[PDB]
Amino acid sequence: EAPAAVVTGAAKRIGRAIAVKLHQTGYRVVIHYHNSAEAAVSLADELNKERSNTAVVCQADLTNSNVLPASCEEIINSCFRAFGRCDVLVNNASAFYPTPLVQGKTVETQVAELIGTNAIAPFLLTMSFAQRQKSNLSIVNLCDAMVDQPCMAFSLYNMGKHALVGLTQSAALELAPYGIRVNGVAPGVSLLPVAMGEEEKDKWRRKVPLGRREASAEQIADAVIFLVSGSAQYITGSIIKVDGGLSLVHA
Amino acid sequence: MEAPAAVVTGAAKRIGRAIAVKLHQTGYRVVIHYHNSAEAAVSLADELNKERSNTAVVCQADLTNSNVLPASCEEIINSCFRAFGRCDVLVNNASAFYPTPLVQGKTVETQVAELIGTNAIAPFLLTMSFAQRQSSNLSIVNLCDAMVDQPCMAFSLYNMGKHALVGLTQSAALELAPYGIRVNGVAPGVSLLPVAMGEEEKDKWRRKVPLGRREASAEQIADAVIFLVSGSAQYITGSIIKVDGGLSLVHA
Amino acid sequence: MEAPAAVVTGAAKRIGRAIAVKLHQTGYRVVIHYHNSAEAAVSLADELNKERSNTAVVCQADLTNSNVLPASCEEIINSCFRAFGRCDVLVNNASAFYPTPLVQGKTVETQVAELIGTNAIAPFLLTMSFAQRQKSSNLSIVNLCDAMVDQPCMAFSLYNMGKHALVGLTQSAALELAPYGIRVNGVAPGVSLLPVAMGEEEKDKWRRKVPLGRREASAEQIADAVIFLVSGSAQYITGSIIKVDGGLSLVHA
Amino acid sequence: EAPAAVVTGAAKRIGRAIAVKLHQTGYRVVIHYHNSAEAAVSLADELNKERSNTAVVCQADLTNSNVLPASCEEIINSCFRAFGRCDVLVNNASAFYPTPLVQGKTVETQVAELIGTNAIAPFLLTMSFAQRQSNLSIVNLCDAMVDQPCMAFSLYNMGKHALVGLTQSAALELAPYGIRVNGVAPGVSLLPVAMGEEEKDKWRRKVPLGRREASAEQIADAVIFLVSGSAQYITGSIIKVDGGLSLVHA
Ligand SMILES: NC(=O)c1ccc[n+]([C@@H]2O[C@H](COP(=O)([O-])OP(=O)(O)OC[C@H]3O[C@@H](n4cnc5c(N)ncnc54)[C@H](OP(=O)(O)O)[C@@H]3O)[C@@H](O)[C@H]2O)c1
Ligand SMILES: NC(=O)c1ccc[n+]([C@@H]2O[C@H](COP(=O)([O-])OP(=O)(O)OC[C@H]3O[C@@H](n4cnc5c(N)ncnc54)[C@H](OP(=O)(O)O)[C@@H]3O)[C@@H](O)[C@H]2O)c1
Ligand SMILES: NC(=O)c1ccc[n+]([C@@H]2O[C@H](COP(=O)([O-])OP(=O)(O)OC[C@H]3O[C@@H](n4cnc5c(N)ncnc54)[C@H](OP(=O)(O)O)[C@@H]3O)[C@@H](O)[C@H]2O)c1
Ligand SMILES: NC(=O)c1ccc[n+]([C@@H]2O[C@H](COP(=O)([O-])OP(=O)(O)OC[C@H]3O[C@@H](n4cnc5c(N)ncnc54)[C@H](OP(=O)(O)O)[C@@H]3O)[C@@H](O)[C@H]2O)c1
Ligand SMILES: Nc1nc2ccc(SC(F)(F)F)cc2s1
Ligand SMILES: Nc1nc2ccc(SC(F)(F)F)cc2s1
Ligand SMILES: Nc1nc2ccc(SC(F)(F)F)cc2s1
Ligand SMILES: Nc1nc2ccc(SC(F)(F)F)cc2s1
Repeated sequence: EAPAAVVTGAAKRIGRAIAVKLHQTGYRVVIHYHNSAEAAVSLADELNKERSNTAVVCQADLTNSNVLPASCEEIINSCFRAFGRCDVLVNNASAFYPTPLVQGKTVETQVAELIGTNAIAPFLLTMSFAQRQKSNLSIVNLCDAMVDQPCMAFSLYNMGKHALVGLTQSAALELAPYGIRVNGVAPGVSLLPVAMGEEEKDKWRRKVPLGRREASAEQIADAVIFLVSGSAQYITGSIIKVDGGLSLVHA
Repeated sequence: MEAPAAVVTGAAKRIGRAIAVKLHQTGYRVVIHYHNSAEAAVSLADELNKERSNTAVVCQADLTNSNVLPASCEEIINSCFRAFGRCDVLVNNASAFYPTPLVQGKTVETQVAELIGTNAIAPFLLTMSFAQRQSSNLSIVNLCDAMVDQPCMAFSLYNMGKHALVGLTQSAALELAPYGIRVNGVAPGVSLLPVAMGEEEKDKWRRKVPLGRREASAEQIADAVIFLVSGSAQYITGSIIKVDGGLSLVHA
Repeated sequence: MEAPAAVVTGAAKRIGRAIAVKLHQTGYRVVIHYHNSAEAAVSLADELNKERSNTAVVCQADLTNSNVLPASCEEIINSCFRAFGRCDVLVNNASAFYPTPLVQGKTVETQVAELIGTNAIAPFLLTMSFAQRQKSSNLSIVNLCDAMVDQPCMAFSLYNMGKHALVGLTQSAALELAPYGIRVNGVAPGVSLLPVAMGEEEKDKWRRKVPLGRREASAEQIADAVIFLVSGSAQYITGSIIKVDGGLSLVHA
Repeated sequence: EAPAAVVTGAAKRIGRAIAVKLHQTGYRVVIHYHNSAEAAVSLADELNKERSNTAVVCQADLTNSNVLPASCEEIINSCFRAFGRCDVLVNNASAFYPTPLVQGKTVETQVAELIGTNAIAPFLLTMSFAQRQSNLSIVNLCDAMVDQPCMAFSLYNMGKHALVGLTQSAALELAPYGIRVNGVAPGVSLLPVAMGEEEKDKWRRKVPLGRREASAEQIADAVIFLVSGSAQYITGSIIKVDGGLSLVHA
């Protein structure tokens, strides 16, 4: 029987490339999405045309609130309802926008989005994933290779991604006895934000030593595929940078 | 109005009390923030005001994450400006610490609001308030944890909160540097052990520490805070000083 | 000449042997570098050449630091171009590992030459020789690092200095060689094959500390991360070190 | 009664500032130098004019070689001969120049100089300090930028990473003897004499806190803290003194 994976924020960009590649490797996939319902259903349709009954969608807002734990329970439950099993969780969904310390949404909305999506939802998904266990079980967290050299005015985003490093280590430690590995993939610059102009995109591109270009979504997905694979069966608590050398470049 | 002034969160007992005492001894006026420890906070302010009149005030606030945390953090900073006319130093010391197992009577969302609210979100909001309200020597010191990469079993949310606080330390150092506000951390290993911890378990930890097989005093933690706020650290920002007796170098 | 070629140092036994086997399985021709283990090196080359003729050679060299180490490292890279007409991958695996207490029959200058030469200087000189030779391709270097260098064994200062220096080489060489398309990465085992000396009970002390399975990594599990880093699946990865340590480095004292 | 300190490469720049501030704190000092004989004797004269019999100079080459161990033993012995004790070792001397991987010193000389001064000599000085043994400690001058290194400085960067390794390993091993071992990691402090003014300003503009390099005295302040009674539970720590430079992305 084919294993099953949940990918959060899988309708577009990097999470889509991860779900496509897990699907190409033989997984059945839950395509989680928040707002991108058309893109989500479309991808599931494509994957189901390739092999029948192998993809479902699941809608959830991963903002922090008193119902986030139930929404995280439901995402995991949807994998067991569809596939009877849940072998892999990829924490990919993320909010990303500036929160300047010196002066739009209220500050507690910014905290709920940037800490909720980037850190607390991964924690609750990890709890739900682990508790539902009755094989090569793992979790991969999408981290950020530049968290020690952050973008100016992104403190809450940075705080959430440092927290996700902490979860990666703490959950690896705690879930090792259950045979669940927990690792991360840390892109530098990959698919640039859609709102970004080409000129600004090129400023970032020119900083990358290996090829002066951003990672493709497939290149990020390749490292996720490695970490879920049997070739990573002794790896837990590791974060693999996939950044073309960007984090080595001084100011 | 010539003496500088400091806010210390969770200043009634243990490490925050030692910090407040040592800043006061260095010549600071101090705000002693407390949540539940009113009697101890006031007892410390009485002690400091006897030494030097009108140099210590108390400020009550809960630092749990909520819709009101922003107002509570604004009020802590405001209380320093009201009392003393200025606020030179913020010490983010208050902290919740307890296990949160992944495989399982506070709701999980309450555990979040305390372990992430109190240890990371409150420092972030206090930082925004402190910065907004600004030969000055302005700085923030965050109480971090030297064992963040080799954490205690079943302490995920606490670990998450202390990693978030490293992220705040670095991001705020970068962004506030133009304002001349330095932002640094002090990372204890084992210092005063939790009051709830058993004696045998305390000794198990002390035996691990390379440097003298004992925990740090609160005053040893405070000494690193005093260095970082001083004129001898005026080029230091974004730095976290471990004060752990070598504990974090010891393999399993 | 369509098959790529790889140099693996210290490849006669244990982890380097497993790396040379997996690279060969992947379609690489291999130079099996050895120092003292000639019989084991030759035996591996004969096994590999039985599988596919003319795909494995051995190369003997001492990688201790000295006046002649630069010429030795140049000769190891040259051996790969003479055997196979190309050198696509260098794996810096050879290593000396023994205690060097700070407080009290090798002299300390011999200890320095062996521990810093094998773990750090020889990798640097091999890296220089590999790059100088390179002026469809997927050129990369993988350095065998150590996941425990921040929580080191007592009295191993020179060993730990050499492995920290190797992290620095991995980063500096990644940045400097990225314009030539040469990626430079590391694999950091925690406990893998335990040193031949140790008795089952002492091996068992270390095994019991590993969260993931309470056992050491096989040599092949370490090799698997090397295979990933040299592969087309890692073509944007440079300057990275992959721990393969079962969670050991997360475990407090 | 006054404690004594060895500072390597103490004739000029940051090591000089460290020697001065230790002396101002009450220490007797060995001013180690290699080539800067006039500047070393001149500083010793200035310190002894302030307090007689409190400064000596000691000449040694800290390039790696089969005689480096004897030179490092001699530097520690010079402190005991002058002052009868040695409480503090500051590993400050350092070669710094590029060593490109792709192409008038031989590569074997560049390895001996950059790995010997930045790493091997500190190790042997540590061994000699420990063996010859109050608030004993060693401070290693590290580099805040070693994970974001200058292009073509691989051997320098290898030496400074090795010095982090030594700081940790010796802190662990010497803790039972009460010897603390810590580091201070400048970002940009006093820029190299040979560097042109235009390049100096390029580096200054990158520093978030003040858009200026650290003074030698600001670096020495962090050394004074780590040797002080206010750092008695600190060992294996490296303090960055870099004005935020290491936080700044490309
Ligand atoms: N892209 C890069 O250069 C880069 C660099 C470093 C790290 N990363 C990390 O790599 C991962 C993938 O990057 P990306 O560029 O593909 O991410 P992205 O496009 O910014 O976000 C991916 C998805 O996250 C989901 N999301 C956002 N807010 C949400 C909420 N409140 N609830 C539920 N879902 C939410 C969205 O789903 P809907 O569209 O369905 O609403 C969005 O499409 C992220 O974790 C990111 O931080 C990326
Ligand atoms: N003790 C150690 O060995 C050690 C080790 C590593 C790191 N640290 C760090 O060092 C710092 C000080 O440690 P410590 O042992 O002195 O801390 P602690 O005793 O656990 O807590 C300090 C104070 O924090 C306040 N606090 C807790 N929850 C709060 C909430 N919801 N709102 C407002 N205040 C709250 C409490 O004040 P009230 O009493 O007024 O309610 C408490 O007295 C902490 O940040 C800690 O994580 C300590
Ligand atoms: N095994 C582990 O648990 C572990 C843990 C952490 C890191 N690592 C790292 O992973 C790599 C492989 O580990 P391993 O256990 O397989 O290594 P190993 O057996 O200790 O050493 C590998 C080979 O290194 C060669 N070597 C030693 N000194 C040499 C010199 N002076 N000149 C030339 N070659 C020399 C020897 O070759 P000859 O036999 O031909 O003389 C030896 O067989 C090493 O870099 C090690 O530091 C291993
Ligand atoms: N300046 C900065 O911006 C900066 C930045 C990062 C880290 N650091 C570190 O901080 C420390 C002090 O910096 P600095 O700029 O003051 O250093 P420096 O001026 O470059 O060097 C200090 C002294 O080291 C001695 N030295 C060099 N080669 C030697 C050899 N073969 N044998 C013995 N001594 C030798 C020289 O002594 P003589 O003059 O007597 O020959 C030299 O004056 C160094 O460890 C450096 O790596 C400095
Ligand atoms: N959720 C998301 N996180 C990031 C982080 C960095 C980047 S690349 C950039 F914008 F240059 F920093 C894009 C995204 S989208
Ligand atoms: N708020 C607090 N945080 C910590 C972290 C560690 C410790 S020492 C211990 F408990 F051994 F890990 C005590 C406290 S109290
Ligand atoms: N060359 C070598 N390096 C190491 C490092 C660790 C280990 S595992 C051990 F010994 F438990 F630390 C074996 C070796 S063999
Ligand atoms: N021995 C020495 N090491 C360094 C490291 C950096 C610097 S600052 C510079 F050069 F901008 F990198 C000067 C020196 S002098």
